[PDB]
Amino acid sequence: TAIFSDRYKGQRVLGKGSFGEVILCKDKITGQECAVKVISKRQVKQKTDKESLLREVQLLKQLDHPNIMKLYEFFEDKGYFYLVGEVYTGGELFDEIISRKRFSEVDAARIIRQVLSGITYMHKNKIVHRDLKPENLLLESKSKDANIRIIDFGLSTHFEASKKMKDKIGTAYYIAPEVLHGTYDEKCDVWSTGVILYILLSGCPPFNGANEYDILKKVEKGKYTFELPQWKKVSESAKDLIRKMLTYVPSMRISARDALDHEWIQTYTKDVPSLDNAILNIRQFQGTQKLAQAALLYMGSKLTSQDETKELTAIFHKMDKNGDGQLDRAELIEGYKELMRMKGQDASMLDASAVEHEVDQVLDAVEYSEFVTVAMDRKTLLSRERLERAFRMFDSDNSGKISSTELATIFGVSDVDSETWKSVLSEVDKNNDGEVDFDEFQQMLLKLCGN
Ligand SMILES: CC(C)(C)n1nc(Sc2cccc(Cl)c2)c2c(N)ncnc21
Repeated sequence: TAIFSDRYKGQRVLGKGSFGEVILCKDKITGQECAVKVISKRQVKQKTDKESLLREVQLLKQLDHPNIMKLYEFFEDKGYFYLVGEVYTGGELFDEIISRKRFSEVDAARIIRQVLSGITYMHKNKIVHRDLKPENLLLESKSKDANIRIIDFGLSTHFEASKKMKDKIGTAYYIAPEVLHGTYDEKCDVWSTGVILYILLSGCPPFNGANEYDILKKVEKGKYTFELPQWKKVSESAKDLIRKMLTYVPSMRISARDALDHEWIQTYTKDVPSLDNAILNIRQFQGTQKLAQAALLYMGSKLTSQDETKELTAIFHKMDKNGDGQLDRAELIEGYKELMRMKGQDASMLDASAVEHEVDQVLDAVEYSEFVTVAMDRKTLLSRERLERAFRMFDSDNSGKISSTELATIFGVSDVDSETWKSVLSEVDKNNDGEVDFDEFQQMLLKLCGN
């Protein structure tokens, strides 16, 4: 048994992924930068025993492929699992596709050839992804010709999926029908890739709906069509591959290996017009998915900040002996560390030295009542500006407003009941204009999480 904090130190928060938060860490001797996924044992349950998890981790470390994330180390303590691996800076595949001006079948074929090359390799080693989606397709670096890296391969076998809607955004579109009923094998990853290929060439999911349960209903039935006008500009071989990848019965569905030898992958990687209607639809889709996620994370961060404000105020009130409302530096460190000992250690706060630094950063700006307000506003600082940034990206015409039809789509992806947000809208919008600005939209989210 080795300790994580003795080998690695936290540098900055990279983001939130499946089963936990991702941190940019650095080796205290060699100085090698690494991405670390911190899985909380309280929030995430184990689907397998300790000996099964250690055997797969050991295998996953020895595996190597240019389109699969490299895992380096694994650590464990009383309340956490630390998966240490290679860090990628190119960002998510779909976030890059919306920034580029043109996109065609040659670009889509080059993307899916890499995804299949990685999936084929991991299938030969008896490892299944299960939760493959665009969010799990990161680009290795900030370049035009950057390789794709599939992340979280094999973690679904050992960790239970979250039931919280903030952790289930954009999952129902790509999940295979057999995974919903229980009997599934490695062919579920081909379906998930088939769905991604369908969106790359049209910009609309094949199985869609006004809410999570409606999307799963269409997926379970397994029916889709190429009746949208944008499919006329796409080739017949691209559609044939999608037909074979989105076959309902997994035994009849094409394998990852045979999908590489398909005429479409062989012809478009070894005329081709730009798919302009597809890029505009991927841009709208990505913006809608990111605003829905930012809304749920904003509502979540606000709720945790209220709980932590009252808990941190109760800790400092007990420590205040004379009752003057003031405390020393060393006292404030003991109280802030006590919050992590009671309400679970923070992802950014890797050790006691990280807490001492965070307390000093609050004291530079900032009376313990004033210290709580600043310390807790810095926790939400990322989620508040991410919501505003996501609202500005969603509002592509820069009108400053979001229509009622757009709210229904946003709240639909966030799985907020139709009658609940329409009732909350009436509490702020009393003139019924059928549209809201950012402040009004933020006020709706605050009312939805008890404010
Ligand atoms: C985009 C996001 C912040 C979510 N992210 N996700 C990953 S997944 C990962 C990161 C660390 C450990 C394991 Cl098991 C998987 C990851 C990584 N490698 N490098 C940079 N960022 C990463």
